[PDB]
Amino acid sequence: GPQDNPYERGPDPTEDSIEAIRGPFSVATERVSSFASGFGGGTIYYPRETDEGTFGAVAVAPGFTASQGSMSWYGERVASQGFIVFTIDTNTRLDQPGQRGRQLLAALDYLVERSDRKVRERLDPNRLAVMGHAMGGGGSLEATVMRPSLKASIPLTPWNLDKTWGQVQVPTFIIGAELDTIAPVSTHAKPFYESLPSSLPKAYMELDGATHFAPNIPNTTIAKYVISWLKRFVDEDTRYSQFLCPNPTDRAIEEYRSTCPYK
Ligand SMILES: CCOC(=O)CCC(=O)O
Ligand SMILES: [Zn+2]
Ligand SMILES: [Zn+2]
Ligand SMILES: [Zn+2]
Ligand SMILES: [Zn+2]
Repeated sequence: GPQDNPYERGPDPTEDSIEAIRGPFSVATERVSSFASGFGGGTIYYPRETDEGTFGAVAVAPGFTASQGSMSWYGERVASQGFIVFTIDTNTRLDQPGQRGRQLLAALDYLVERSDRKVRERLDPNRLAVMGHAMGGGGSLEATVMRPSLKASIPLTPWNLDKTWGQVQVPTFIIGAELDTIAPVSTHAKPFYESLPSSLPKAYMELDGATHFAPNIPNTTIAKYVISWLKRFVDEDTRYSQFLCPNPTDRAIEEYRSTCPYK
């Protein structure tokens, strides 16, 4: 309840509520032409309802390789659970994970500093997160080392040649795709997960039979645990602990690793 946590939003969850295509909040959008010079723009998704309090925010980065598939589906799916979601446009000029990390941070800076007042009136600037696909997932990792005050990080089929992440202090949930040949889990996702501190709240979820572009298509297994991770760490909402610990065992999941329980 709200008494023990002022950041709780929405009714008490179930497996069904985390799997829902839309949560309890209706969602509005705001296009942004540019959030920083050189970095391009994106789309902000925000809950319309203000009567439960302000919300944390997640910036969402795409990958590098050409694909008309996108990150847009995360926008309303996640925002409708009570979050501000800023999907960042593709940018072929940013060809390194560190650049995508800086892009993620610039997007968050914009949200906090000078986004439309409708968004800022709904925003808790102290509770921010990053998520990204592929090189953008590498960027999520990079962003957390650059900004350890972030509340959560979700690298989706992440790609990064830097394999060492022992300095990450932000709760990190890595999603891998079994059949990924672009960011293979054996040399990307798994070494990232294993290098994160043993005392970090962390998880690794691998999707059975999934290709590299699985995160670009609506996927309930991804969504339900992304939602649960953001709830648990951006909102400190322990009502969502039930879905994260003990480890998920959904049929769609190849393997799950975690540092449960999350104190
Ligand atoms: C979507 C795949 O593209 C990436 O973001 C990672 C792999 C690459 O940089 O070629
Ligand atoms: Zn409570
Ligand atoms: Zn490193
Ligand atoms: Zn499998
Ligand atoms: Zn369950």
